[PDB]
Amino acid sequence: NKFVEQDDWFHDRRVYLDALENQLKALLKAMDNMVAQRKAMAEAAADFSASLHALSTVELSPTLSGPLDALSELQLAIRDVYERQAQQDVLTFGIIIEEYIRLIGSVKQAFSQRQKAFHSWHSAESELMKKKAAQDKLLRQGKTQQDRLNQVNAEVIDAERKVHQARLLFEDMGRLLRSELDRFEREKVEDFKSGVETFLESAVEAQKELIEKWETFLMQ
Repeated sequence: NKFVEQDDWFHDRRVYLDALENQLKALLKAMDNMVAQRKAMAEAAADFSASLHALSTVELSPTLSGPLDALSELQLAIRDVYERQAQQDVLTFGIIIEEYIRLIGSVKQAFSQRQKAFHSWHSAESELMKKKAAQDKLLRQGKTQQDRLNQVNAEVIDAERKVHQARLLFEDMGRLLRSELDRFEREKVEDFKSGVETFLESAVEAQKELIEKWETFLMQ
């Protein structure tokens, strides 16, 4: 591996899942309305049914009334599909969206853990560099106390270990992070796929039912 590449993967993940979290919040809001409308598309269709019935009282003629009731009932099936659909599509997406935020949301805590570590590392690197420059400065003074040169040496050497170790941890945190990303995405498909299946089944019956309703009331 290479140190640049590990940071390149860091900045990428952090930006991407910031875009995604804020995105997920917008799709969630979209859901909240969708439940609310499906609730009241249904009321929309209660009125609709009511008018058909309200018009079968003021006509009665034999070959118009028969279809007219069938149509009220048809409408009540559509009314019903609207109610159904809040728990099909709306509920299914709304639950997985919230869930993806939890998973991004956990990877924000994981980041913060590293991020304090990075912030410490830069202090450790600018301290090391200052010290390394102080030794150089003494050399071209022309006169050095060798005591202080050795006191600087000891702090230079301790900071060299601190940097070497800290950089090592960044790589393996990053390798973990790759595995983490790679796991995370795989889960997000499995999440969506099950959710989709749950939908697929329910949706096929709910519509099968509309078609059956249609046949009954087509044949009048």
